[PDB]
Amino acid sequence: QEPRTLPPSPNWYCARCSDAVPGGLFGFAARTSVFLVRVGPGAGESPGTPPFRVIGELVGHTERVSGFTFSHHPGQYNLCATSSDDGTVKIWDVETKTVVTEHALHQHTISTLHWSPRVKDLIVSGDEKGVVFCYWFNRNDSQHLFIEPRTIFCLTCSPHHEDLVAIGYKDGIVVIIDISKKGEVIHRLRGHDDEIHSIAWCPLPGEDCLSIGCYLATGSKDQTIRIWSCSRGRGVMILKLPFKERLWLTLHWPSNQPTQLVSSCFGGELLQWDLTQKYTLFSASSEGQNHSRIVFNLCPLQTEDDKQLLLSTSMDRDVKCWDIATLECSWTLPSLGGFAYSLAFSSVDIGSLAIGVGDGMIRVWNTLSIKNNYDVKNFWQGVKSKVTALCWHPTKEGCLAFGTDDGKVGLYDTYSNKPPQISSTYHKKTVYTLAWGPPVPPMSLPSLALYSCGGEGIVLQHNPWKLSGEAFDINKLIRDTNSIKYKLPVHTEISWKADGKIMALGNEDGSIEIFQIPNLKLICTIQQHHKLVNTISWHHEHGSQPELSYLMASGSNNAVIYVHNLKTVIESSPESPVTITEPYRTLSGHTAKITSVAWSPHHDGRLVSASYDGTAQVWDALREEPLCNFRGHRGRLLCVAWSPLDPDCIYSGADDFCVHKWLTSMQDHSRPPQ
RNA sequence: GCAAUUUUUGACA
Repeated sequence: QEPRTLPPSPNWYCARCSDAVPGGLFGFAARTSVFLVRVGPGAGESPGTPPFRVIGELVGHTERVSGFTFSHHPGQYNLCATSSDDGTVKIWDVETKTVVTEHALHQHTISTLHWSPRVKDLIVSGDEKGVVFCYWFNRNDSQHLFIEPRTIFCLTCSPHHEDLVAIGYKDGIVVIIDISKKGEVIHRLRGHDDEIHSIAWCPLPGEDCLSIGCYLATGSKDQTIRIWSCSRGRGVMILKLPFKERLWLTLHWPSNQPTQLVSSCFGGELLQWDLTQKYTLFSASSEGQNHSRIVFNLCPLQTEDDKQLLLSTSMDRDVKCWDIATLECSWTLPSLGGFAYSLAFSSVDIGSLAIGVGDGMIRVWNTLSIKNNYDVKNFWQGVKSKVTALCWHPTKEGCLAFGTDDGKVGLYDTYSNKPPQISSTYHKKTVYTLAWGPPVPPMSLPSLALYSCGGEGIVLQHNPWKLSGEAFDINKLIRDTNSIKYKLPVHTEISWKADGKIMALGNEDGSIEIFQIPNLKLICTIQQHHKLVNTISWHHEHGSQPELSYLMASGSNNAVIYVHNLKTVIESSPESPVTITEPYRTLSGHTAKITSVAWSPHHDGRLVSASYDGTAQVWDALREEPLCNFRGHRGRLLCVAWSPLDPDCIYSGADDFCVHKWLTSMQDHSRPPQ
């Protein structure tokens, strides 16, 4: 099949931090980057599914990207410009994703910028003190214009007149300045009394094309849209938004229908206004396709097959694409508002992928959905903290355990409209891991108990049918059974052998302990890692030889991954615990902490590892062979999960707020960077 | 959708 990305959420409260060029390509500022989305036939997506894909990222700003604008000049649609709280304006080439050139002319926080629609190399930027810079990127010239001591919110160069720029301020002031006359103010458009969010020029020049020079429209926090006459410097029309509610009021003035005007509205609803008169709501016949929070940016995009689309960004973290002909939602791209901490596929709902995210919502992605490549449901009730751990029930459909950074353990019925059940017992620290296993005493004295491991070092056994009851610290059983007097290690990982007969605990000191049912008799201690154990995974039971099921891979804060073979020690069932000090296999190549390892269900002994070194490595573990290295994340990987359907496909999540679905066969590098 | 949120996580172990 083919790669796919859930990207970070578009940035909020910026008058222009997204834009699109024909064909086409959509770009949106998110965090300190711009993410690029191919839209239309060029996307190369599965037939019958929405034609778009996230394809690249502009990396280099060191603080929030506040502004983004493409060059709309034929022959240079690949050029674009950004502004950032790092104080720079960068010019980029999207083909190579590199900085062409840049400036640091602004002495105050940049508000926005706009590529001249008329002058091929002109980018105009404005800051929160009211200073405007003109920048001609080819001659490397610039001009400083300090118009008014006033906080710029938005700026839009005229599409008709190369010298005229409209500027909108936090206090509701709107001016038109002439950049050839040292930024002289040509018009003061008085009327708004609160933030200007958007300025759109009429796409036709002249003032003989409207039922009541050039016309322009301004949208404001004051809940009105004003249309102005650029000859008489006065208002000619006021539109009042229909029903302190949130509002970002942005505009798009369609070229093919200049008597119409598109705006955002309360709640992120989109409206098409008839200027010859009043408004039509987008997606009126299924209102639920609308955004559910304020919309910030609207960007038209005409595909190479001449479909006229409109992309919208929103506080609700969805990017939506609208068919302007029908006012219907063509597709929705979901996005992530924090680290992708955890990934888990359900064994009983094929392709159902749960994602634990730092923004306090669980995503469930129906990855195999035929209608939609990003069929994602969001669960927030009872979550409300970073989701650091997940584990689907092994047999119960829709039953999902989750754990949070604040120590909470919960149980979701994802097929339902119900809030989750919360365990009355919390960990003191982050929930690292959840696993289902057979109950142990006193609980065993439900087919499966829920086990949770917290950062404080305790593993708890929860009864999924009595979560408001007490959870049990398994150390009490471990001590009893094994006659342990000493100070218990701090547990940092738990992993059940597939047969439910053997539990492995990883510890902060690097040790791995092997315990047997029914009473957790200690049969083995593995002393191989020298640092905290993050991840343990037992090989599946459906490989070509029974021996494979005794294989256990593990990763610590050191870079070297080990495989151990527990067949001898388990089958011997010793009456006093053995120590293993030698690995069955060693997998060297990463250069930082290993956060997660997972065996392919499709192969004998094929492992993928996620690392702080910013890569996922695929190994033929039994031959200690590095196969391929995925380098698509820009940050520390936190989780990895094999596709349950495709031997070639792996999903990974990182602290770059991204989930990538990628193919082992498409990777150029065989090993991690050295 | 029917919540909240001007959000966007120093590093070790």
